[PDB]
Amino acid sequence: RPTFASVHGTEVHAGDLSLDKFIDAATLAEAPRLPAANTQVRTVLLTGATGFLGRYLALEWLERMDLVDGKLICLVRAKSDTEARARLDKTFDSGDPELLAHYRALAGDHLEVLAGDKGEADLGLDRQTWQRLADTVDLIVDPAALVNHVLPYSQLFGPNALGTAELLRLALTSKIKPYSYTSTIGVADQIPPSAFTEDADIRVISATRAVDDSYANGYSNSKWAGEVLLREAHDLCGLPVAVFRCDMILADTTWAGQLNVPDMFTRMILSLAATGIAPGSFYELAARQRAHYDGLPVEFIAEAISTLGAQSQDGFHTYHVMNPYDDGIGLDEFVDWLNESGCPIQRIADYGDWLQRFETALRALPDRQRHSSLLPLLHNYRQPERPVRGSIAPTDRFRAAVQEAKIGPDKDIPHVGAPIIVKYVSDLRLLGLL
Ligand SMILES: NC(=O)c1ccc[n+]([C@@H]2O[C@H](COP(=O)([O-])OP(=O)(O)OC[C@H]3O[C@@H](n4cnc5c(N)ncnc54)[C@H](OP(=O)(O)O)[C@@H]3O)[C@@H](O)[C@H]2O)c1
Repeated sequence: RPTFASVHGTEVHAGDLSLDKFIDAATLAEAPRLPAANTQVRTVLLTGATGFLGRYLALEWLERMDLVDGKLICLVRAKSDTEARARLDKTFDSGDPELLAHYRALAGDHLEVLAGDKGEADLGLDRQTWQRLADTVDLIVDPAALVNHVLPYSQLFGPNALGTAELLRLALTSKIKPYSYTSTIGVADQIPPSAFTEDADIRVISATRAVDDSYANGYSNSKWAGEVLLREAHDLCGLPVAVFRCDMILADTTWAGQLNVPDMFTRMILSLAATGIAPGSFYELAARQRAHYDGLPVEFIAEAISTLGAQSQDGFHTYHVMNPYDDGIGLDEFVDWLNESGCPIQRIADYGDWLQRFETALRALPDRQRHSSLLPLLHNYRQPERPVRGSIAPTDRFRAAVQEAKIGPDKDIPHVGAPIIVKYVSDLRLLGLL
């Protein structure tokens, strides 16, 4: 198997990630001469459907396949196909009867679940099944990743970089398949701000990257590696690619009991509500300064990835799925909205004093809350954040495409509002965390 050592073995280079380190010579020689998959999509392969974004993508693609009597195939980690299907059923059994009925209605005719693993040869599938996917899949939608902001690139390489290369083997066999990929705004950690754009080739703007133990270094490197591999594949055979670099993915209001419990935003809301104390400001003071939180609700993101993804046109397109507005809606407003919805929060004016008292209050929480709180991430809040008026990244290509496709209720990128924050509270209560 390809490994971090065989490919990269303190700094890594985009040039390290040639497809010949992952895929056999014959597959690569043949890829330029293969036909494209049919542009009328009737079979979709979705990874990560048990994940937070992935389950919303599963709903999108079940709905889209219902219109054309098609099939959604979900790759799910499990010891058997039976267990895999049970895991995905359980994902949609969250205390919302309408969600469960909607999923069950669509899944009966349009869902296949396969046990497998992106990091394994042939995605962990037997040769007959793998060949069937190679022959039939019209689109790959790939949000699956090990999302962990502490592990090194050496440990995330398997699921996130090699995993991309394994899906590319499938995309480059029998017929060339469009590939929709989720990356992260975090790749910008090592890129000059003026060069970090939707138009750029990631190999040009991020040719060399450092490997170290800083926050999310490994994860952001691993997501960069996927983008680089996709660029290599596009050079070889022109496969359509859509890369969606996402900001923080927020919970959304349609379905009850659907939260990304381990993510840092959920941990923050739970921690504020449970301790009842917030800082005067989460941001550097001037007075409290105008600030913007760069997050988008998941139903919007799933719809945009689906509508604007690689099946929708030819070429290689990168989109910054970010919230660009200078709207003054930041973390301090979220505290105010928590307070206004019956989750009382007292402000401690001095940030340092707040942080010390907050740590003490977190340790006093009962186990279930404490384990899902900000306690393990407090190190990241040692200094207040510098406020930004909009996003750190440009969004012109994404915003134009969202407007042109008339996506969502705003026919535009949405703003965050109080109902999003209130949904965190009502879901945390439903899940027994408040
Ligand atoms: N959430 C965010 O704020 C955020 C921000 C920027 C980018 N993103 C990107 O958005 C995508 C989805 O994020 P998420 O928050 O939905 O993550 P998540 O909830 O942790 O879901 C991860 C999914 O990937 C699957 N997976 C992990 N390793 C795998 C492997 N070796 N083989 C097959 N499947 C594997 C997981 O399966 P199990 O259920 O078996 O673990 C799960 O279904 C990721 O690509 C992430 O980098 C997310």
